[PDB]
Amino acid sequence: SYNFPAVNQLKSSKDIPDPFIFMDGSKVESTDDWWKRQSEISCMYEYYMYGKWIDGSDDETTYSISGNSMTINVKRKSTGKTASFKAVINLPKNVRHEGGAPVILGMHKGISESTATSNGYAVITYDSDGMFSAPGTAQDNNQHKGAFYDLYPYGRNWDEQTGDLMAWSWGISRILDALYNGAAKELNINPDSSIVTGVSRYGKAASVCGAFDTRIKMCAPSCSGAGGLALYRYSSVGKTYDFSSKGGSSSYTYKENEPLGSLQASGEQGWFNGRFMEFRNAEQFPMDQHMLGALCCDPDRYLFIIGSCESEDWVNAPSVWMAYLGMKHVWDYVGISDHLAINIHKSGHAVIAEDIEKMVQYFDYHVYGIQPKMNLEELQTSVFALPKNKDSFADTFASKWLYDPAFLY
Repeated sequence: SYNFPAVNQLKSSKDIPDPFIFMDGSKVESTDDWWKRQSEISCMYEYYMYGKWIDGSDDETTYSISGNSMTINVKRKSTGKTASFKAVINLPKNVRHEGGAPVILGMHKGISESTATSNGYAVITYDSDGMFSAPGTAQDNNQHKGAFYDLYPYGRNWDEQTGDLMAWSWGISRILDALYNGAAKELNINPDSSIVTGVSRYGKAASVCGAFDTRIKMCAPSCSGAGGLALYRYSSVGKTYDFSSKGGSSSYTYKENEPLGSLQASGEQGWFNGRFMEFRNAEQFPMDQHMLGALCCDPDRYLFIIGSCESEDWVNAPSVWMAYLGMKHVWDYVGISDHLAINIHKSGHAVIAEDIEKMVQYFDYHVYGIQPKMNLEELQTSVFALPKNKDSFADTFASKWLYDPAFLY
């Protein structure tokens, strides 16, 4: 449903919104109520932030493979229009999972592909470097040009506006369609064992992709920052942390975090929808990004958050950590606490080798029953949980929520 108030009619609050309160003020009182609230949250994100999700109901996908180059061809059934875009295949030399290799679907090249393939996982990414060459589905700008927009033009009404993050997500869905439609058998991939990942602006994209294409088994957004998984309402500027347990500095003080106006600037607004430009303060959002993450909460799915302690203060890892703490309430309420994971590594604005290694051990355990070598409890905490690094905010932000049981964190 999209019968939502205009932005200028929204109440403002500094509190982190309760995921368990519906827009109309009614309460989640059962897990069945949660599934309904999750659907509402999904619609709210379309309406206020990312644009209309295009779910593939109108798309017919075919493909071709030449060496490691994959061409994805899409026809929009109602209009007859066609578009195409390119992806890159990386297969493991040895498949070790019955039913085919798991597949990491990447928003761009350069996500530690060789670590994945050495561990038996396939990787298919857009033929994009994550910077100068954007995915073929949409150029990285505010003019909305590319294979997605050739089929779904960016128009004047809100339902006609789908931002670049959703355009990039749509192409991942079409790659997955091609896999189910024959490509997975050709490549010795299990298309049900799917992961989506990407970094920075493409980490925002990966979060959106997992939230909206619920077929993808694990969502793994890296260093996604503002408009990704960071809380809009939590600032870490001027806070000091001890990162020595991770090999970092024993007294590291964060500089600036990205603020709302930076997301609304010409170089970033294309990622969002037109309605997003109406917001003036973070306190106006009828959500915060723990709720975007919670769109991936499901008994058959997993969310694996990646971020960094040092050298990327703008993407606000402490606020991503706070959002993760909020998400823990939802995953615990549904009874699947271990389906939520987080790796705050020392540094690297990237998906680095240890991220892949830990993703593989985690996914192998939950999806295949393979016992891990590592202690998976390490993915259920971070350096921000050390008492000396704790903000009192962590213990109070959820205190008004309907579900705030003791000892979640």
